[PDB]
Amino acid sequence: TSVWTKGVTPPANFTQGEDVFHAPYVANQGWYDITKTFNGKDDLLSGAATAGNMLHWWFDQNKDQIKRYLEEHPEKQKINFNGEQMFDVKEAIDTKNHQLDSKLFEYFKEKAFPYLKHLGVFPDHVIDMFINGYRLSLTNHGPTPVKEGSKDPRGGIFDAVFTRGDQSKLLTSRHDFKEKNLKEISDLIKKELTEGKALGLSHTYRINHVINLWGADFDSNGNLKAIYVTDSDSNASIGMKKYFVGVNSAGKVAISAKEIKEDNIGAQVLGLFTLSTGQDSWNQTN
Repeated sequence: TSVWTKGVTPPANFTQGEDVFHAPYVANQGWYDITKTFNGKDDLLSGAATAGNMLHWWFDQNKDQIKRYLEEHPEKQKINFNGEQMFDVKEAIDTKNHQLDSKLFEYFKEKAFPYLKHLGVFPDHVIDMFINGYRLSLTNHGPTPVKEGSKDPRGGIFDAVFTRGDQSKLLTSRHDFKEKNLKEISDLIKKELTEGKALGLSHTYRINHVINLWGADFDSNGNLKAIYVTDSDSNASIGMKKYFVGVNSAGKVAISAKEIKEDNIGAQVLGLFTLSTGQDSWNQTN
C-alpha cells in the first residue's frame, strides 16, 4: 500500500543510481526540492529548507486564498526592515519551483537565519514564524507556545488571519519518535499523510538532519517499508529519493538509501513535523 501527500503526483521517473533509487526533480508535480549551496549561511539549515519545501507546497494548496489575502492586506506582501526590503512573498511564490535559488530559501539563509553558529532551527518553528508571526526563540527546544504575543519581525505575513494564541489557527505540530516502535511511527505517518498534511522528518546524522517526507509504502501489516523524500543536502540532480525503513541492529527504526541490515544500520528517525493547509480558515467573516 502507498500513501502520498495531498496534491503530490508520485514520480514516474525513478532510476537506480550508484547510491540511491531516485527520481530527478520535475516542477509542478506538487513536491519541492530546495537544495543547499553550502555558501556558509545555509550549511546547517536543513530544518529551514524542509520548512521551505513545506511552505512551497502550502503556496500551491492556498494559491487563490493567498491572492485574496494579499488583495485585502497589501502591506503584508513585503517585509521591510528600517527602509530596506528584506522579502517579497510574491517573489517567493514566483520562484517556488527553483531548487537552488528560490526566493523563500534565499530569505531564510540570508535574512532570517544566516549561519544559525552550529545551531539549526526546526520546520514547525520556522513555519509558525513565517505564517503566524510566532517569535522564533533559539533557546526553545519544545513546541511553539500557543499564546498571544508580538509578531516576529521576520514573519507574520499571514497573521491577519492566522493569529497567535488561537489553537484553531496553528497549522503545525511536532511528534517525537525516539522512544516509539515501527507500528506507532508507521501509524502516525500514515495518519498525517491521509489527513492532508505535508510532512518533515528528522533523523540522526549535532547528530540531526531534517528532510521532507512526500510519500510512504506500507506492508500487509501496516508497517512502513519505505519512504520517498527530498533532502536539502542532496545534489539538485538527485530529486526524490526512496529510503528503506527498518528496525536496525540497535533496535531503532531507521532509514537508509539501501536495505537496513547488519552491515547497514542506517539513520534512526527522531521526529516528525507537519503542516496543514488551513484551507477552511481564511474567511475574515469566519
